[PDB]
Amino acid sequence: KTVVVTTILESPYVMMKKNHEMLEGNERYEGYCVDLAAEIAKHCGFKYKLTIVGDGKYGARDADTKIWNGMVGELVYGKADIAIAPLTITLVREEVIDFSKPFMSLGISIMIKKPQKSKPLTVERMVSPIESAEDLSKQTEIAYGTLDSGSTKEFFRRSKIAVFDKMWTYMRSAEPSVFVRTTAEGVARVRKSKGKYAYLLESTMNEYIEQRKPCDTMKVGGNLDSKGYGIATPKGSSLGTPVNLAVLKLSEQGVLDKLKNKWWYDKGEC
Amino acid sequence: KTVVVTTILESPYVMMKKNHEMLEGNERYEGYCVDLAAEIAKHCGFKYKLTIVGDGKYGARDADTKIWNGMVGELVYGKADIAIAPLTITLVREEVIDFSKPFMSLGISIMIKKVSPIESAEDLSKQTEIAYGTLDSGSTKEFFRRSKIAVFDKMWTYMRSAEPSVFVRTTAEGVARVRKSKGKYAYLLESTMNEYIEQRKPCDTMKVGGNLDSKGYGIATPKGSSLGTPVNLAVLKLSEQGVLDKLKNKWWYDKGECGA
Amino acid sequence: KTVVVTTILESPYVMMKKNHEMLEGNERYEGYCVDLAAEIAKHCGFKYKLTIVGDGKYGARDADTKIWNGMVGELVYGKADIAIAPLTITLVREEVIDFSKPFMSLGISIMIKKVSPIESAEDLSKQTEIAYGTLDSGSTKEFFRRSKIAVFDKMWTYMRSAEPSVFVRTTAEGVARVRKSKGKYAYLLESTMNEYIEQRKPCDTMKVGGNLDSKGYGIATPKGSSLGTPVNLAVLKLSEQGVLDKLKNKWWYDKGECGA
Amino acid sequence: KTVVVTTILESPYVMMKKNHEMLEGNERYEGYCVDLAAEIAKHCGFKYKLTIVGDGKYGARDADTKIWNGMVGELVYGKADIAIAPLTITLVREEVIDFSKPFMSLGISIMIKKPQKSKPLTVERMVSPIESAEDLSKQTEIAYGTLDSGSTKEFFRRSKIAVFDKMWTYMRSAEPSVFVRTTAEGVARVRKSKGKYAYLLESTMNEYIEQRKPCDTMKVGGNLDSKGYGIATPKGSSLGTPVNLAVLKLSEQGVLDKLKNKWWYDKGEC
Ligand SMILES: NS(=O)(=O)c1cc2c(cc1Cl)N[C@H]([C@H]1C[C@H]3C=C[C@@H]1C3)NS2(=O)=O
Ligand SMILES: NS(=O)(=O)c1cc2c(cc1Cl)N[C@H]([C@H]1C[C@H]3C=C[C@@H]1C3)NS2(=O)=O
Ligand SMILES: NS(=O)(=O)c1cc2c(cc1Cl)N[C@H]([C@H]1C[C@H]3C=C[C@@H]1C3)NS2(=O)=O
Ligand SMILES: NS(=O)(=O)c1cc2c(cc1Cl)N[C@H]([C@H]1C[C@H]3C=C[C@@H]1C3)NS2(=O)=O
Ligand SMILES: N[C@@H](CCC(=O)O)C(=O)O
Ligand SMILES: N[C@@H](CCC(=O)O)C(=O)O
Ligand SMILES: N[C@@H](CCC(=O)O)C(=O)O
Ligand SMILES: N[C@@H](CCC(=O)O)C(=O)O
Repeated sequence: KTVVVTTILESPYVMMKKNHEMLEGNERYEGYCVDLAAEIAKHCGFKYKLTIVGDGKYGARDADTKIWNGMVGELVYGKADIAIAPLTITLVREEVIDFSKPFMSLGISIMIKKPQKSKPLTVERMVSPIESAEDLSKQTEIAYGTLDSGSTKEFFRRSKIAVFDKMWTYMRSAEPSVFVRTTAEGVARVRKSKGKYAYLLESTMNEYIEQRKPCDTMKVGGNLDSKGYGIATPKGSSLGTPVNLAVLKLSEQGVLDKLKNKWWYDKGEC
Repeated sequence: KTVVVTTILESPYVMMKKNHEMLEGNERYEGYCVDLAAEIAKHCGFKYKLTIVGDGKYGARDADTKIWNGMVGELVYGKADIAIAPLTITLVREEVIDFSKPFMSLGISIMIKKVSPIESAEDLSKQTEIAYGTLDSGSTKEFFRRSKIAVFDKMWTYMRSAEPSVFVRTTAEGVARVRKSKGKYAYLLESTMNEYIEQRKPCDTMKVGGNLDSKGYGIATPKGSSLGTPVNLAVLKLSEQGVLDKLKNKWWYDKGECGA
Repeated sequence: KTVVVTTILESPYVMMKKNHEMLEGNERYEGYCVDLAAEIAKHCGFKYKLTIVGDGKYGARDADTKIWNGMVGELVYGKADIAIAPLTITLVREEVIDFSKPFMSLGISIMIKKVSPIESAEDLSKQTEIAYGTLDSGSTKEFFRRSKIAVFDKMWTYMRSAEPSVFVRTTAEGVARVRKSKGKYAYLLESTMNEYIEQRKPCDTMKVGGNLDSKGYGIATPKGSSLGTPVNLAVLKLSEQGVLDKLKNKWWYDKGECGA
Repeated sequence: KTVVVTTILESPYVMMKKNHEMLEGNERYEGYCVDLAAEIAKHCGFKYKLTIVGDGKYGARDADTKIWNGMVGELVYGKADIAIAPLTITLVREEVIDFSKPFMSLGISIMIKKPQKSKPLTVERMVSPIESAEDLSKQTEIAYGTLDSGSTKEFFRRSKIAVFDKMWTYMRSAEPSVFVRTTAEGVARVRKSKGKYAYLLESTMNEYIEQRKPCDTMKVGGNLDSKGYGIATPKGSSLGTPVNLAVLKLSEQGVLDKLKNKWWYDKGEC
C-alpha cells in the first residue's frame, strides 16, 4: 500500500518540467523536494506518489470555522500521509501534526526592488531606502505585505515585539490589501510596484529569487528570526520515526548540503 | 518531585559563579543553559536541581564495549532525568535518547592563532605543516571518524594516525593549545564556542573558512520519557516568542570585550 | 600490391593543394598526413594510393544497427587497407581495429569568438546563456555520451536535448557557426585543429580553458593484419628521429599568419 | 596462478610507507603505480605481487654481450610477468617486448638548482644562467649528466640532431663521470653542486621534485621530445590485450587524470 505525498508548487522545491506534457507520474516534477522524497524512499523502503495540494496553501486554521486548509489540513484530516514540502515548523502546527528534525534552516527576510546605482572618485555605489525592519515600520511611503495563509502571517499576527506589533497593526488595517495569494504573486507585485512595495518571505526563496534573472530584486537586512522546514506526518502515524532517522542520516552524510548547493547556487546567474 | 538535570561546564552555557563558595543549590550556576533550564521549568511546571556531569564528557560509545558515557550515559542509565546542555543532535544519539527540536544553530569551525593561509578546510587538508585536532568523545570526532567524503577521510586518517596525540581532553585545553603553539596547531569545534572565544580576551584567535556543515543543540530526554512533549512544546514557544534569540544576544554579544 | 589508404579532408592534415585540377594520383594532396603516409611507406616499403572517405565522417557505430561508417567502417569492411588520418584512439574503435602507438597528443578544447566569460568547462556548463556543440559522428560526441562525470553528464544532457540541433556536420561548419554566432555559440573540438584555426586568418577565435582530457591520433590498421607491426615500428622510429616533431612544426607553426 | 609485477622504486610512482616495517605483502608499497596496478587488476581479475628489481634499473641492453638488465632484462628472460612501472616506450624496447598504450605523456627536461632572486621599481625578478638545451650545449662551465642505463641516455646516445649529438659527445667523454646511478642521486648532485650541475630527467619526475620541499630546484626550457609510459609485457604473451583494453578503459573513464592530480599536484609543499 503506497502513501500519499502532498507538496506545494514552489521553486526550487517543486517545479514543473518544460517537457512534462507527455510525462505521467512522479517524473513530471523536479526540484529540491522531489530529490528529498527520493532520498527518503532510498533510506526507508516505500513507494510514494507526488500530489500538489488543491488549494495551493501551506496551511492555516480559521479563527471561527476552526479547520485547517492547505497541506496541514490535508495531513490532519487524512487526505495525505506525509508532506515533503517547505513547511515551516510552528508552535500551532506541532500541536496537530508531527514534525521531524528540520532539513533546512531559514528566516524571515525582506524583498525590495533593487535600487538604481548612484553615479556620484568615479566610484559607483548603491543606496536603499530600507535598511532594517525597524526603519521599514517607521516609514509610511513604502507599503509591505506577506503571503496569505502561511507561517509568516501567523508569526506577525501573534508577535509581541513592539516593531512587529506595529507592522502587524499596519498590515491588518491596510487598504488596498497588501497580502498576496502566492509567492510568485508577491514577487510580481514587488517588480511591478516601482519600488513602492516590500515583500516579507522566507530567506531561502528570497536568495533564490535574487540569484536568478532578471536579477532586479534584493534582500535587505538580516533574518528577522530563525526557523526551519520539517517533514510532517499525522499525529501517531508510524512513518514519523523512519523519516526522522532518514533526515538525520541524510544530514550526517552531507547529502542535504550537496542538494542545497546544486539546487540553489549552482543554477545562479547575474 | 524535583527533576535532576545533567549539565556540563562549558562557557557561556554554564559557568561557575564567582560567589559560588557562599552559594548553594542552583543559585551558584549561571549562563545560557541555566536560563534555558529556568524557562523550561517555568513553562512545564516542574522543580529542577542542576547537577554537573561527573566526567567532563558529552557522550560516546566505546568500541567493543557498547557503554555510553558523559551526559548521554547519565540519561540512558537512569542517573539523569533531562540534559539541558549544548548536546549536539546526532544519529547515534537519536537511537538512544529523545532529542527536542533544535534551539541553537551551529557547525564545525576552524580556529587558528591571529592573510589566513589555511582559510579553507580543503586547503587545510592539503597542508601538513600546520596541525589540527578535535575534542574526544564529541559530535566532532565521531563526525570525522564516520565521514565518507574524501577530504574528511584524509582528515580523520591524519588525526587518528598522529604522534603526539592531537586530540584534546577539554575544549578549554584545545583553545589553550592553539594559543600556545605559535600558530602551529589548529582546533576544530562548534561555531558557537568559536564565536564566544574570539569575542573574549586575549582576542588572539580568529575563525577561518566556513562552517563545514550545520547541526543544532537539543534538549535531551531519556527514550519514552513523559517530559518529551512538554519540553519540545516549550522550546517551540520560546523560539516563537523570541526568548531564545534574546538569551543568545545577552550571553554572546552583550559584552564584546574586543574591538569589533 | 598497392595499399589503399583511407584519409579525410581535414586541415592541416590533408588539403586539396592549390592546383589539384591539373594533377593526378597522390600529387594532388598535401599536408601533415600526406607526409606521414609518405614516411610510413618509405619505411615499410609499400606503394600506396590515397583515397578520400566518401562520407566526411571519422567513424561511429549506429544504435539498433551496429554498422560502422566513416574510415572505421571503410576498415572493418575491407574497403581500405590503412587509415593514415587524425583518427582518435578510443575504446569502441580498439575493439574492431588495430591502432598503432599515438603519434600526436591532443585533447578536447573550447573555442569562442574573440577576459573571456566562459573560463573553464564547469563555468561553461553552469552558464546557460551561451550554447555549446560538437561535431557529430566523432570521438568527442562519443566521449560526452558515455561520460559518467557530473559536469560532462550535464553537458551531454544539454546537447542531446537541445533545439535547434547544436551539433555540426563538419568541423569547418562548427568553426563558421562560432564565427557567425556573434559570441553566442561555442565549439568543442580537438586541440590540434583548434590551434591551427586560431593561428590562421581571420584570427577572430580563441581557445579558452584547459583540455578536458588527453588522447592521441593513431595509424589505424584492420584487426589481424600484416601491416600493424611494420607501421607501429615505423611510427616509433619516426618519433625517435624527431620526424613527427619536424612535421608538426612545419604544418602548424611555420606559417603563423596572425599577430602573436 | 599469481603473476609477478615488477616495479622500480621511483617517486611518486612506487614509494615506501612510513610504517612498512610491520607490514607484509602488497601493503608495504604505495604511490601512483600501486594504484594503477590495483585498477588494472580490478578491470581484469588476476592476483599480483609487487617486486622491486634487484639492480634498480629501468632497462638497457649491454654492448658486446647483447643482454638486457633491469626491468626489461627480467621481463625478456621470463623471470617477471608484467612491469607496471614508469617504463618509457622506446623503439629498442618494443622489438623485444610487447608494450601497451601510454598511460602518461612525458618529455626530457632540464633541472638546475634554483637561482637566487635579483635585487633590482622595487620588483624582484629571477634570472637563470640556462634557458634551453642550445645554450646549455654552447657553454662549458655548467656540467650535465643523466641517469645511467635508462631511456634518456640511449636517446642522447643515438640522437642525430646536432645539438643533442654535441651534448652526447661531451657526456660520453667527461671526467669526472656526469651520469648517476639513481634519480635521487642526480637530484642530490644538483642540490650539492651549488648550481654548477644540471640534471636531465623526465618532466613528470622533474615537476614532482620541484613541488616538494625544500623546492630548491626548478625546470628550465621545455620538453626536448614527447614520449610516454606504458605497461610492459613479454613478447607474445596472453596479458597484452587485457591490459591494453584496461588502460584504455581507465583513460576513457577519467581515472588516470584523477590519479595524476592526486599524486602530483595535490601534495604541494611550496
Ligand atoms: N545549510 S542548510 O540551511 O541547507 C541545512 C540546515 C540544517 C541541516 C542541514 C543543512 Cl544542509 N540539518 C539540521 C538537522 C541535523 C541535526 C541537527 C539539527 C537537525 C537534526 N537541521 S538544520 O540546522 O535546519
Ligand atoms: N538565532 S539562534 O541560533 O539562537 C536560534 C536557532 C533556532 C531557533 C531559534 C533561535 Cl533564536 N529555532 C529552531 C526551531 C524552531 C522551530 C523551527 C525549527 C526549530 C523548530 N531551531 S534553530 O533554527 O536551531
Ligand atoms: N610534439 S607531438 O604532439 O607532434 C608528438 C607526440 C607524440 C610523439 C611524438 C611527437 Cl613529435 N610520440 C609518442 C609515442 C612514441 C613513443 C612513446 C609514446 C608513443 C610511443 N606519442 S605522442 O606522446 O602522442
Ligand atoms: N594528463 S596525463 O599526462 O596524466 C595522461 C596522458 C595520456 C592519457 C591519459 C592521461 Cl591522464 N591517455 C592516452 C591513451 C588514451 C588513448 C589515446 C592515447 C593513449 C590511448 N595516452 S596519454 O596521451 O600518454
Ligand atoms: N514557508 C512557509 C510559507 C511561506 C511564507 O510564509 O513566506 C510555510 O511553510 O508555512
Ligand atoms: N557539544 C558537543 C561537543 C563539542 C565538540 O564536538 O567538540 C557535543 O555534545 O557533542
Ligand atoms: N578526429 C576525431 C574527430 C574530431 C572530433 O571529435 O570532433 C576522430 O577521428 O574521432
Ligand atoms: N624514465 C626512463 C628512465 C629515466 C631516465 O632516463 O631519466 C625509463 O623508464 O626508461
